[PDB]
Amino acid sequence: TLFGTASTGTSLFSSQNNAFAQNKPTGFGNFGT
Amino acid sequence: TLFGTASTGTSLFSSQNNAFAQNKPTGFGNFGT
Amino acid sequence: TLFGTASTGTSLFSSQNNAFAQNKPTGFGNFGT
Amino acid sequence: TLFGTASTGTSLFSSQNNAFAQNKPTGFGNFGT
Amino acid sequence: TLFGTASTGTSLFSSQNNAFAQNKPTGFGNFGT
Amino acid sequence: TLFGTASTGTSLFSSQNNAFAQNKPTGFGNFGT
Amino acid sequence: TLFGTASTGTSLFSSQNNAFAQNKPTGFGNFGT
Amino acid sequence: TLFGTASTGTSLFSSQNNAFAQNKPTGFGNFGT
Amino acid sequence: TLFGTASTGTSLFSSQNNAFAQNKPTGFGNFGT
Amino acid sequence: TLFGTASTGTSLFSSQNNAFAQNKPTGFGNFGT
Amino acid sequence: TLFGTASTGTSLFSSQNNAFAQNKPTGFGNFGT
Repeated sequence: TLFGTASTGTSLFSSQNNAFAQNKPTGFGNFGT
Repeated sequence: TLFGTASTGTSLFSSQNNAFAQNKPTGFGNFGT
Repeated sequence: TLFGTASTGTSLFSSQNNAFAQNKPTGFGNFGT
Repeated sequence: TLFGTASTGTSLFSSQNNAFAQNKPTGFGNFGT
Repeated sequence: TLFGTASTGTSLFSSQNNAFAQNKPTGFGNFGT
Repeated sequence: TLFGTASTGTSLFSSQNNAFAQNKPTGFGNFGT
Repeated sequence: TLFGTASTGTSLFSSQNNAFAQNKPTGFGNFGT
Repeated sequence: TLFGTASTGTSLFSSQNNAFAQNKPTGFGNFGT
Repeated sequence: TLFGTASTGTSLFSSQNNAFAQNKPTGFGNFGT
Repeated sequence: TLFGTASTGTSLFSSQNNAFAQNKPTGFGNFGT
Repeated sequence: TLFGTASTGTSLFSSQNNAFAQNKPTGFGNFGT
């Protein structure tokens, strides 16, 4: 009754977001001007 | 009764978002101007 | 009663989003102006 | 009673979205202006 | 009744955000001008 | 006795190469394996 | 007796190469494996 | 007897190479594995 | 008898290389594994 | 008998290399593993 | 008989290398493992 094990490797500029219960997770937003 | 193990490798500029219960996950949004 | 193991390799600029229960997952959105 | 193992390789600019129960998954949306 | 163990490796400029109950987690926001 | 002003707009994955005297300019070459 | 002003705008992943005298300019080469 | 002014704007992951006399300028080369 | 003024703006992950006399300038080379 | 003034602005992770006489200038090389 | 004035602004993680006579200048090399 669980997620499990989620990994990443050798990744430049990288964001993971881990939860049991996420509401609206996001990838980056706003780079540059 | 679970997700399992989800991995990535050697990926530039990479975002994964892992949950048991996601609502509206997203990839990047807003780069540039 | 599970997903299994979903991986990626050697992928530039890459987002995966993993869940047991996704609602409206998305790929990138908004690059450029 | 499961998905199985779905992988990708050597793919530029690539998004996979993995779930047991997806509602409305999407590929990219909004690049350019 | 848990998440599990989610790790990352050898990742430049990287933010993970881990919770049992996230509301609106985010990746970076605002780089540049 | 000149080229003039050559511009591009809102173009994904784009290379222009500008010169007074080009010899063998090229577009991309080698993507994938 | 000149090139002029060559600009680009809002272009993802973009390389221009500007010279008075180019020999063999190139666009990208080698992405992936 | 000159190039002129060559600019770029709001471009993700971008390389320009400017010279009076270029020999073999290049765009990216080798991303991924 | 000159290049002129070559500028860039609001560009993520960007390399320009400027000279009066370039031999073999290059864009990135080797990201990932 | 000169280059001129070459500038950049608001650029994340950026390398310019300026000379009167360059031999083999380079952009990044080796990120990741 | 000179380069001129080459500047940069508001650039995260940035290396310029300036000379009258460069041999093999380089951008970063070796980040990660």
